[PDB]
Amino acid sequence: AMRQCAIYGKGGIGKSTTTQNLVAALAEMGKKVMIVGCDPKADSTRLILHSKAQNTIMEMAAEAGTVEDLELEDVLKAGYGGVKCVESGGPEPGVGCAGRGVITAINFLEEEGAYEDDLDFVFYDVLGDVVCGGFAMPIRENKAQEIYIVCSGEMMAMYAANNISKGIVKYANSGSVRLGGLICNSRNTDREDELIIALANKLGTQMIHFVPRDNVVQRAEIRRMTVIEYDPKAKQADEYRALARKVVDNKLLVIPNPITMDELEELLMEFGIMEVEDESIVG
Amino acid sequence: AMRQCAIYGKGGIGKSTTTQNLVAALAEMGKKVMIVGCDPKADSTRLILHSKAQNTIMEMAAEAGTVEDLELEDVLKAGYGGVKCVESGGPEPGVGCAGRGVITAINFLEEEGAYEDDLDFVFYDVLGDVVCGGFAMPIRENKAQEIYIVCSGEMMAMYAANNISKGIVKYANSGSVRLGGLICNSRNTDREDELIIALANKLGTQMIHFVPRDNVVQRAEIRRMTVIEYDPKAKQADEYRALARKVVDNKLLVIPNPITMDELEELLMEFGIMEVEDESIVG
Ligand SMILES: Nc1ncnc2c1ncn2[C@@H]1O[C@H](COP(=O)(O)OP(=O)(O)O)[C@@H](O)[C@H]1O
Ligand SMILES: Nc1ncnc2c1ncn2[C@@H]1O[C@H](COP(=O)(O)OP(=O)(O)O)[C@@H](O)[C@H]1O
Ligand SMILES: [Mg+2]
Ligand SMILES: [Mg+2]
Repeated sequence: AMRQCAIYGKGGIGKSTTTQNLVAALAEMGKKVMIVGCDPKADSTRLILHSKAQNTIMEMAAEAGTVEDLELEDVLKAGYGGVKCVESGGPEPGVGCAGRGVITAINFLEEEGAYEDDLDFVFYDVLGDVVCGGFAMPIRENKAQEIYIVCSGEMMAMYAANNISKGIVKYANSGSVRLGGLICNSRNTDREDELIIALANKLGTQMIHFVPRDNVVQRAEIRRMTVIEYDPKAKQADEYRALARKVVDNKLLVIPNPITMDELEELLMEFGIMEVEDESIVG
Repeated sequence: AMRQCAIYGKGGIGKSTTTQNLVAALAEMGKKVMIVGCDPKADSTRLILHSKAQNTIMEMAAEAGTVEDLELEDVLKAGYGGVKCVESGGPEPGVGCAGRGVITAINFLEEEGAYEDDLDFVFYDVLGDVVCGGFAMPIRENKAQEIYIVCSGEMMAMYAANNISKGIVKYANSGSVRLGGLICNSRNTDREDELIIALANKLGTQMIHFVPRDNVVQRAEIRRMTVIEYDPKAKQADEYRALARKVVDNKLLVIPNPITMDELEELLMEFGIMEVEDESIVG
């Protein structure tokens, strides 16, 4: 058995930091994991590979001739803890469809035997600002059974969580794609944990973890590492281990109940997210 | 003559707040303006209309039968300062292409005579996390000659600015689409103004204005108003008037020079954006 998981969320919310650190914690436990980058930014594997980024399937297929000229052992690279890494890539801005590379990448990995019996987890790191084309494919074509949405007390982050949830509902007649949880990636905003717990309850899921805002992330990433590798004794390393334990143990996988913009606005007004005038901890 | 402008930028960066306040300032001067919402969130006109939002062309076409059953006087509503407002809308998450509504909306407005001789400005408020489908259309089909990109010292915001700039370059053989400027929507981060000035210089443009982070925006928006209407004597009202004056007077419209991710990373490292540990003004 393997668990196919996808990390969705708006741009800049912390999908790649969260996914690579969660996966580093799973590898540290002895789990075998593959990360599939499904974001055109294509830096979803750099902290596992100690790299600038990784050459994408779209880029390499173009150099080799066709995608059928590529070998698995060429798009798939191992880094920290033997975690296997691949990047979809996508077309340059203003050309075709930004998500087209995800379709090509996932089909290539399936055909070429990437999904080896002894993988415990696969994580897709997926752009979530639009739910269409290749970005919808993991949900529409039943590739990721467990969706975890990284969000914050930001209206845009919660709107994106609600939109991804609407996509999961749309495809619930087919396949087994479910919402597994919200991950609150802290803005250092007051009552933000309570806000995302409230949003998770309205959607019918849970807040699986509150990830603190910790500068050790910046210090680790300047050195192209996860916090797990950079400073395994950091408080933030234990935060990612807590997230990893709760993902491993999670059994709540639901068809979510998307909410209205009225409900989103009421949540923000309720937890005083818009009336606050400073961070919880200053500094 | 009329100036067709588009406001691009990543999700949550401040496109709709900035556009509606800039446009309110233009109306306050005596300019005739239309806002065209090109973001599926479809709340790009609510502060002009004193409204929850506005019913979208996609929604109304479906109720009327075809888009040819709609009349202009039905998708186009006037609010503060006689500013005319329309929302494209888009398909629900997981259905078709998130940008399809923008194509339908702009073609409808052109056919039905929305672009009246005495308009001074049109502003398209465009989702910028992906540069494809309807979101690329204002650039690909030469609808918005002046692109202004709202950004911040956030890597994701600067990456999005660079991607939009790559889209403008791609279509420079045709039409007259140009980069007009960066608008820095402040995160209250130290040396952020210097960072976006540096990015603008690398791209060959300018930072047309630094918009401060001011809670008066939240107080105005809870009352469904621009700061211009809510408190015309606010410091932030004068900030939007300054932006509006510089847009009116702007003559620098360039084919930008997109930069490498190495250059983006070097900018952030140079201005100490990643090593900072608190906001410029605490509180
Ligand atoms: N918990 C955190 N603490 C500190 N910085 C964080 C945290 N999570 C993410 N970041 C930073 O936020 C930025 C965006 O995160 P990233 O994972 O790249 O977002 P996404 O992949 O969703 O676009 C990066 O600079 C990253 O280091
Ligand atoms: N300069 C600012 N000062 C304070 N709050 C701001 C400012 N600019 C934007 N905001 C707030 O940030 C949020 C996102 O802005 P918005 O314009 O809706 O983003 P976008 O349209 O790019 O998704 C809103 O709550 C808005 O009030
Ligand atoms: Mg990422
Ligand atoms: Mg908006």
